[PDB]
Amino acid sequence: AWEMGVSDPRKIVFSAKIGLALTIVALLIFYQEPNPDLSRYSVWAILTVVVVFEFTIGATLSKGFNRALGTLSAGGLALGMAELSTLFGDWEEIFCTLSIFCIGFLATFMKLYPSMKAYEYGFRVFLLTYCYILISGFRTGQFIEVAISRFLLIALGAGVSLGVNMFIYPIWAGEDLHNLVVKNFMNVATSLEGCVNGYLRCVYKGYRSAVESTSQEESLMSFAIWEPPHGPYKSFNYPWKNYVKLSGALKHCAFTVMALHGCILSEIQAPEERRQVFRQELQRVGVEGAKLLRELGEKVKKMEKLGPVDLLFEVHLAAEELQHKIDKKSYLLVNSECWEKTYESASALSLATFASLLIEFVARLQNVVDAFKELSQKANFKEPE
Amino acid sequence: AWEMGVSDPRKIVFSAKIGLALTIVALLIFYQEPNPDLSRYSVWAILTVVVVFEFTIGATLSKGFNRALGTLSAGGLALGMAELSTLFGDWEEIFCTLSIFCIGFLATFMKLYPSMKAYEYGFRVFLLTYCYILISGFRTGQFIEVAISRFLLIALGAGVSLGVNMFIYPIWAGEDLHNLVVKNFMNVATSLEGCVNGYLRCVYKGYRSAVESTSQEESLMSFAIWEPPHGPYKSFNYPWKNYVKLSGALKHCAFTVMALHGCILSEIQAPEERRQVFRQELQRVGVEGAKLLRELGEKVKKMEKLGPVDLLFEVHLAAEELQHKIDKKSYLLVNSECWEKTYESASALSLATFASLLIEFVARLQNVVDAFKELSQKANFKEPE
Ligand SMILES: CCCCCCCCCCCCCCCCCC(=O)OC[C@H](COP(=O)(O)O)OC(=O)CCCCCCCCCCCCCCCCC
Ligand SMILES: CCCCCCCCCCCCCCCCCC(=O)OC[C@H](COP(=O)(O)O)OC(=O)CCCCCCCCCCCCCCCCC
Repeated sequence: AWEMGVSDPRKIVFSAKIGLALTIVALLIFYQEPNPDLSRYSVWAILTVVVVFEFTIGATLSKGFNRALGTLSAGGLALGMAELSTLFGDWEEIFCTLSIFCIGFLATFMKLYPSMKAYEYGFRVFLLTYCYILISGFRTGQFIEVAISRFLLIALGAGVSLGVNMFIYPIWAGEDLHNLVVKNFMNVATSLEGCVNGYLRCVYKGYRSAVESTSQEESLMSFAIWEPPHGPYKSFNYPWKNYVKLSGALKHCAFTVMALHGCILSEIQAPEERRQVFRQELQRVGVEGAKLLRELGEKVKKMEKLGPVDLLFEVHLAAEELQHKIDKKSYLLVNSECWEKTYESASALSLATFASLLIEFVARLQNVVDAFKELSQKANFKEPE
Repeated sequence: AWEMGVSDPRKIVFSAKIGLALTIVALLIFYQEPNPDLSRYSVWAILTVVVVFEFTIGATLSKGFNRALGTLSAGGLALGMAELSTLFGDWEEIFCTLSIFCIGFLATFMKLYPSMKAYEYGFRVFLLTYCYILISGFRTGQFIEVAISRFLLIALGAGVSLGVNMFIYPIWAGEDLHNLVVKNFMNVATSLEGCVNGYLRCVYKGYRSAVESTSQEESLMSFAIWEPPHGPYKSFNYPWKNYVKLSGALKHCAFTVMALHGCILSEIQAPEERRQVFRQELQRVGVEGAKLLRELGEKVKKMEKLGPVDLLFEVHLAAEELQHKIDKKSYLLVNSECWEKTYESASALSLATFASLLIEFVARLQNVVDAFKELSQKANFKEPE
């Protein structure tokens, strides 16, 4: 509660913005000139604020659009069917009650398609609008006055919501993706260092977050394409997809780290005294990889191009040194006596897996640099100082 | 569309059941004795069917419970505050418009807690009920008639929804979890066989589904605890958690399978001519593991206890034979000349990783059998024939 508000102050301004919009609409409802029709249909404006106010501007824009589509299509269809119902003079209510079944069936069958799982809020508004207009106009045969009035109030509630959301400390969806990429770049480095230290001792959250947030990075990219130019990102078409490409290149590397963490939990493990022979090349490889990942993160955050010096030189030097050390001492990995128990053979052969995995991680590091260069070229990044 | 309906007929009965419930409520609204108050508040019953009809009975019960709690708490609070408002005779509307701000702030701050992410439908109904009751009773000063009437029509809509859902081909939430476990047991076997065949050639969906559905298996377990006894699962407290325990034991193996798939995508690979020397042992291990996983799946599906014969004898024997074959030919994994290029050394050392991973998979297979025995003991499984 209070501890969470003090930890993050971005969650105490959104609630007060919603309270302010609600108080404004309420003041306009209480302090208005009395009239017969408004009196009974005036609560339709304070209930739209509670249904259209979202955390970011892009979603607010993207979802309000779908809801409006659902509403206008349902209203037009309902009005057309209500007009057509007259022809069957003898059985008006039979046809009207036979149209609800066919529309509920079609609207429930079209929302179970696997590609429409994220759009159920647009099918619910369609069913609600269709039913309400048919069941609310049967008495007094008024179908063009029960919609034109009840739509202006919804428009006014959505206008107040959008104005308050957009002009009082806006929160943007491209600034949560630019930040998420930088956070993942540091989590992967922390996980790698923790894994190498845990293995050499006499790690989970980082790679789990960097391997499981692809959907967050696709929703934020589907919300950031609706927002107008602002701040440092001033261009009509911003290359938002290159951030997803860089994130995918980093997750491909993070799989190796997940496998190195799995190696620590394996039932079959190697004698520590044998691990302490290669104790000096794994920590150097880890330190160099973590430093490289943190330098890439820092460059991405400050939006600067890569300088001339090749950042992969020291890591490749440390990996070649690892390879040489493994080559000199390969007599500890196998047993030449049997050349032509099994638990001790597997325990011995378990160290080579860890070394080969570290080596593969290094061999993969290059794709992330290539993706970063592509991103820094598509978007005009500042020249390094 | 039609192809999906023909593929799965369970989605064509749910739609017709929602059409039947909607048509029943519509007929009961069209054909009733006219009265002043009902005429304007009678559409409140056809709109509850569209908001309370869910795929399973369990969820239907859980979500309706949480929605009723939100509605009743919001209504009681609104009525109490409306009563208290009188004291401030001079400024009634000021106090009423100043309570909306506070309630909106608290209801928006309590829904942003990380533990309440799955309950936003219960906070939206609370805010809507409070606002509607406060703003719809200011005129005429009627606060005990705007709720008692508008609640019996919601009770009638929910009663019709529950009767039609529960008595016309019900869909239960424990029969989708019992089926999901059996499907995962076969996907893991298919993935293992595909990976072992792909490596020796001159795999993804299975383990991805078996490693990413923990949330589906926890929501289905949070919906199955509300359902009454029925069919084969007849007991007051069914051991639904032992299915999740078995699923976790299988996912622990599926991690190793993911690592064996990762080995195929590695940049550094071994000459095929060297792999061909060990093909037979790897294929025997794969065949035996897949047969064991399919026998466990088949036993789980038919609810039968494990027989006397030990299922792991063959796999352990194929693994000891693998170990012996690796021991006889370890001179192909390293290079004794350098005892005291790096790409060829790494390519050579990459085969031992694959062999050690297969061995670890086998070493882990035991925990799944232990979990299965525990599950078959907690629930009364039939004696094997
Ligand atoms: C008993 C045990 C079971 C418990 C059951 C729990 C029940 C929980 C459910 C609670 C109530 C369920 C619904 C009740 C029936 C619905 C009718 C009702 O509540 O009356 C309210 C309301 C009152 O109508 P009146 O009293 O007849 O005047 O009727 C409505 O349904 C209209 C509400 C409209 C406000 C919704 C916001 C509009 C959305 C449009 C979005 C379009 C996009 C925005 C614009 C885009 C840019 C242009
Ligand atoms: C102490 C005792 C305590 C008693 C506790 C019970 C208290 C009394 C219970 C009643 C109080 C509950 C009040 C609110 C209940 C929550 C439900 C709610 O408020 O709303 C639900 C709901 C709105 O919120 P939603 O559920 O989120 O969608 O109501 C609706 O169905 C409205 C949906 C909007 C569409 C309706 C059709 C209007 C279309 C008009 C515009 C059409 C334009 C067409 C253009 C044609 C030309 C092209």
